[PDB]
Amino acid sequence: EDAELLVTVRGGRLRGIRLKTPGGPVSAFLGIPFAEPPMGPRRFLPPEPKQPWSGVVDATTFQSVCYQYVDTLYPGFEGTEMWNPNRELSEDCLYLNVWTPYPRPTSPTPVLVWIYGGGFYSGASSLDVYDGRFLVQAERTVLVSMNYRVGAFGFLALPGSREAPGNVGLLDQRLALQWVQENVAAFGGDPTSVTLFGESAGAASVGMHLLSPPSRGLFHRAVLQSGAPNGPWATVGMGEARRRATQLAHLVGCPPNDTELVACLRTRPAQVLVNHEWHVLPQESVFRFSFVPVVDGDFLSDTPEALINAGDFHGLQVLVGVVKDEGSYFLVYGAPGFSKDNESLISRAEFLAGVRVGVPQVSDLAAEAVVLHYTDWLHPEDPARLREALSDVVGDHNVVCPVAQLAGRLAAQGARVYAYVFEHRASTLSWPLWMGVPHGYEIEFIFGIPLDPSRNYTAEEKIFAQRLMRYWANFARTGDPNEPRDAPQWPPYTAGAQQYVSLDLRPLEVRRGLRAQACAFWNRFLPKLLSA
Amino acid sequence: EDAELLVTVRGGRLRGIRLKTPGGPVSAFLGIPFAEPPMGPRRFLPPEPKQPWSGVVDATTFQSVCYQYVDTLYPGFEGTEMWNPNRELSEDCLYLNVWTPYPRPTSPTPVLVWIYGGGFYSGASSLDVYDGRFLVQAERTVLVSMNYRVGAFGFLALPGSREAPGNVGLLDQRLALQWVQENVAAFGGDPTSVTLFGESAGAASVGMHLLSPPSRGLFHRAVLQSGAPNGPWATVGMGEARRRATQLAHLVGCPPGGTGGNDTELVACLRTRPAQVLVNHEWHVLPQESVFRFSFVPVVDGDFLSDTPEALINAGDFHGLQVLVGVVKDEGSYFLVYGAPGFSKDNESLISRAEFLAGVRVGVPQVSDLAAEAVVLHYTDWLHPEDPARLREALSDVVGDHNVVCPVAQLAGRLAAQGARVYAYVFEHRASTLSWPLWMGVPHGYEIEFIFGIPLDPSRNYTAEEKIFAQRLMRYWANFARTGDPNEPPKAPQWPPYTAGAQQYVSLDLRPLEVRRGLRAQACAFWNRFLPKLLSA
Ligand SMILES: *[C@@H]1O[C@H](CO[C@@H]2O[C@@H](C)[C@@H](O)[C@@H](O)[C@@H]2O)[C@@H](O[C@@H]2O[C@H](CO)[C@@H](O)[C@H](O)[C@H]2NC(C)=O)[C@H](O)[C@H]1NC(C)=O
Ligand SMILES: *[C@@H]1O[C@H](CO[C@@H]2O[C@@H](C)[C@@H](O)[C@@H](O)[C@@H]2O)[C@@H](O[C@@H]2O[C@H](CO)[C@@H](O)[C@H](O)[C@H]2NC(C)=O)[C@H](O)[C@H]1NC(C)=O
Ligand SMILES: Cc1cccc2c3c(ccc12)C1=C(C(=O)C3=O)[C@@H](C)CO1
Ligand SMILES: Cc1cccc2c3c(ccc12)C1=C(C(=O)C3=O)[C@@H](C)CO1
Ligand SMILES: *[C@@H]1O[C@H](CO)[C@@H](O)[C@H](O)[C@H]1NC(C)=O
Repeated sequence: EDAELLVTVRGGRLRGIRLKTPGGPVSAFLGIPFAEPPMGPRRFLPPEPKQPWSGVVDATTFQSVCYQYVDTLYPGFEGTEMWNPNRELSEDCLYLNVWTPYPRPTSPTPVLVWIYGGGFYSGASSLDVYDGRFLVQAERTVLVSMNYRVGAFGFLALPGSREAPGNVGLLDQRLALQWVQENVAAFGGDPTSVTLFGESAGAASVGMHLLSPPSRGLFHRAVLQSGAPNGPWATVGMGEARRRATQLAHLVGCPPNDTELVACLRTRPAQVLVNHEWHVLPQESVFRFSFVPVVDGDFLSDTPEALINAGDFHGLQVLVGVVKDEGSYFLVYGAPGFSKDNESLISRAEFLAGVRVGVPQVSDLAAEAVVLHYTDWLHPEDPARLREALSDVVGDHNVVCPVAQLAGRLAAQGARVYAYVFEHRASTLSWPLWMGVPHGYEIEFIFGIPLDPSRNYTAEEKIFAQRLMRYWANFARTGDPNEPRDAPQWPPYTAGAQQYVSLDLRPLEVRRGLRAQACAFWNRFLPKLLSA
Repeated sequence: EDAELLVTVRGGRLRGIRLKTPGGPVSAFLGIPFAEPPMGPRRFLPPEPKQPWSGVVDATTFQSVCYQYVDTLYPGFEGTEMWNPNRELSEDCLYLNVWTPYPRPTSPTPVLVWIYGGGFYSGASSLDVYDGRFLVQAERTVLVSMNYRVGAFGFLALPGSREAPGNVGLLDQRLALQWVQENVAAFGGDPTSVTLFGESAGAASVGMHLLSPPSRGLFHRAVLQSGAPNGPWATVGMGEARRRATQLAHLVGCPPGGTGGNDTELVACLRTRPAQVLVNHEWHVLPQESVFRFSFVPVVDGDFLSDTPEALINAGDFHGLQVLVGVVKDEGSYFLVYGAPGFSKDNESLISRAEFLAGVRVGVPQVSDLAAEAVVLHYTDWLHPEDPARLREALSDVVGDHNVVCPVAQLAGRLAAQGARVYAYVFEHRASTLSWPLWMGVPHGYEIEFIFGIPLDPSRNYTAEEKIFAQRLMRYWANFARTGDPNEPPKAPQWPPYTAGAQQYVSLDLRPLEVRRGLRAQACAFWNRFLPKLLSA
């Protein structure tokens, strides 16, 4: 028996597993229960803390994926399958994982806490691309990741109701953060040095914890990769959340009053709610998800935009960034003329129809403004430019401009902010060349996946992954990603100078402006238009 | 008596003068009466044709400048005084001018008819910069210019009234064009080949004649320099014109103890005021402090213009028409010193962000806060939002694009798509003699002297290159007048037609023609396609 793999936490005893990496071993505790199973009468309810157990929990393998939609766009294709559930689905899914150096650290080690993305409707901490073994070995941090409920199970809301208050997936995440406060020291982690990091909806989640006082006391620093709590897809108002929940109930034959509606929903098999969840959206769109965090005054006391404007962010350091081509991946899910299997050289008519798919639920006047700004009026009908332009529309509106607005406001209100654009397209990418560096494709580099010999990355890619892991861990340790002067240095982003760095195989290059002209449109003008 | 200097026109006999030009002699008939003097009871009324006379009228010097405002921004300064009246002011001003080769052409010669600009409130055919002698000598065309009423006298309108129906200054121009049809042959001119040209409000006027069927039959080609009839300053609606006329009447005491009332009585009272008294108040009836807005301009009242120029252009079939159109490099700069905060010809006008924002409201007057925010969005560099030189240039672009470039671009694109052959230019040479500061670039009005061949005047101190440049331009303009195509009937760089898709235009400067694409296409998409939709909602 190996004592390094036996840990006692508040609820009881656990047995972990020793993992190999090319750099040496790591200890892992996978599938640690942190809540009571949120099922039966507990579906839609806030998570309850896991009650203490006798005996030893086997923490040697990932637990179930929270019940969710499974993508079917391209069955068996690596680029989509890599995001799909890779363990069995269950509502019994509130488990978390801890990776630590081997042997266990005996002094307090900085903690990275990963929150997966997936539009709040999908994702799992067990995905291969989130394997924490390389970051932990290389950079000697403790890494924690949790599953949280998604889709209707995590975000269905009848606002005001006790039976389905909404935001329970964010409470699962908060409960995991509390568990980290109470137990991470037993693994060698320092609960006073916790850095949250997340991508996409995971990044939106990180932002929401920043903006919610009861979460804010549970961590110290934040990293938001390709996502922000102020993204137009990341929250829904109370009225529309009620509308969607009510429609879902109808679609699944409920009722046979909030209490009655929820009671009926609780009788339905999980897969039945999943089968209808896309259909409660108000229109056909890309980058919109039915069940997302609701602004109801509780978890979020106001919209993230308002909270961001009102906040004093002295004492916060935050690392934020985007990939080179944020919009491209979403276009194959509904923009007319798009496919991963051709060049997607669309026509002007397709472009104009695509603007309403990618900028859903705005007035005709707003759409015309989008078309004005994203048309090259010297080449209004050129298909390659139209393809790139619609990618820009979707990527700017949903990711780049919300991230830029968060970055500028936080910096202006006291935070120290570092910004990047990730510009390396992986040698192993399975999506077509036209998509460039798509959403999600920096993650495997941050997690050091190229170091895995069984995969096919180049030697240059391994060095690049090592560089990125070092920036991320430097940031978690000190609030500053920089290595000692040599360089160039990564300067802080500020509302005026707007400096960020390119992350690519080449050394850091400093640039100015996160699509400043386009983001002035989305961040400054378009809301005034929508308001009048 | 010299037979070359004697001509009989329908009204009677004329005597003209022989003018010397650096290239040789020209015949000039200056100050030919073409209407009855529009004064006393004829003030505000359409022009009446000139009654025939016995004996010989001496057409031997320019007649009076139509009564108008006189600029006082920079007293004595060449750059402003060159546009000010250079003959006595009078309401008795409806005379035109004919220049013809000496000896008179023996076969019918193409005619150019010049219409001056000046915002419909100013201008005169007598200004030195419109001297027709060089063009006639160099290119052997006949040149005609006319005075037309301006300000209140030409454009005060009480729509529906017979006593001040509006647009009478446009009717003055039209009567002159009819005179050309009836009489130009007596001077050796070909009435079947008349090309109108004009700059600024004169260019807007040309376009209004294009769009008004009774004028359209009086000429065959058109040139629009730095102006268009669809310009936002160029026309006013019936209600706003009535409001302006009524407020002007009120400011000078008409009617006594009241506002508005019976139109006959209102106008009768206005007709008793001294001309200068109307002039002293004409700027005060505008709805706000602005630049590039003028109180009394053509009114869209269903008569001269049956619909807005914008709509007439969109609806028109322009097959059979050739047009030449263009802009100078810095259309906006000249207007800024007339009211944009922080601007002066006497410093660098390096304005602050706050002055830029205030200037946007002065330069894009009478739009919603939302429309103004859209302008600020499109004209701010969000990487350099407070940089004074960029702000100075951006406000110049705002004013020039909104008032001149984008209206010309829209007219050019619509006419081309609807049948016309169109040629477009940007004029990019700053005159060696220009007296405005360097920051203003090539300002509004500063191509005219080259088109008229003014650098060929010895008493002026233009360079030899500039004389050669002037000769080139006169050649393009007269080629266009003769053939509907400015290109030379070889190994010379060719000027391609402008079309809605390719949007090709040429750069006019000392260097040879360079072909470029797009008349500020991104900016003009904003002004022409989007901003109107915004204003409607
Ligand atoms: C590029 O492909 C899209 C998507 O099409 C699918 O994938 C192709 C590789 C091929 O297998 C097609 O038959 C598939 O339909 C094409 O857009 C579609 O066009 C078809 C008609 O040809 C229409 O029935 C679908 O509804 C369209 N789908 C969408 C999402 O618009 C597009 O035409 C292709 N571009 C080309 C060929 O230039
Ligand atoms: C640039 O000049 C403008 C215009 O001012 C006039 O011209 C100057 C050259 C000088 O002769 C001034 O005395 C003239 O008033 C300046 O704008 C003005 O500022 C004064 C007070 O400083 C104010 O009373 C006027 O209203 C302003 N005029 C405007 C706003 O049109 C401007 O400040 C000058 N820029 C400098 C000096 O950097
Ligand atoms: C089934 C369905 C309907 C409408 C939109 C969908 C979408 C996805 C998957 C299934 C969808 C989908 C994305 C979308 O933007 C999207 O709109 C990406 C987040 C990848 O999976
Ligand atoms: C007296 C007065 C008030 C308001 C605006 C005026 C303006 C000019 C002259 C006098 C003005 C004036 C121009 C304007 O744009 C302008 O707004 C240019 C056309 C040159 O003369
Ligand atoms: C206006 O007053 C004059 C003054 O006599 C009169 O002749 C005219 O008919 C009046 N018109 C109207 C419409 O009242």
